[PDB]
Amino acid sequence: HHMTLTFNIKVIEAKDLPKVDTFGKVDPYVQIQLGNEKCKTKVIKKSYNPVWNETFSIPVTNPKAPLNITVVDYDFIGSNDAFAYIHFNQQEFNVGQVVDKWYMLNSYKAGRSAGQIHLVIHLATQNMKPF
Repeated sequence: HHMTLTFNIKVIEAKDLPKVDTFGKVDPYVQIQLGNEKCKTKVIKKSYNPVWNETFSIPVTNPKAPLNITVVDYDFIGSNDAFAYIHFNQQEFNVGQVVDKWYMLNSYKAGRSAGQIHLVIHLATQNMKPF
């Protein structure tokens, strides 16, 4: 009872993030959004080279929606502030093709490098073994 297509995504780590987003050292997590489906990694405390090494299975319930990956600064008092992103069209991936690569992140604050993120992405069917 898997979805017809599933994005299997490994969020491995991000390199050279901003160490401060406005004020304080960032406590980053990654949010993955595909339409109204959203899931997130754990928060890594005070790291600009956070390693999550977390694997997701995201069923494709909306074939129109982009795949959005956002890096967010967790704050336990106030608001969590987004500071880096990358967007993919579903058509950028082929079924059965594990894509393992480093992507340049886009910064929410222009004038600031956002670093890079290591993702493994595998669009698969039901009963195709992830990765």
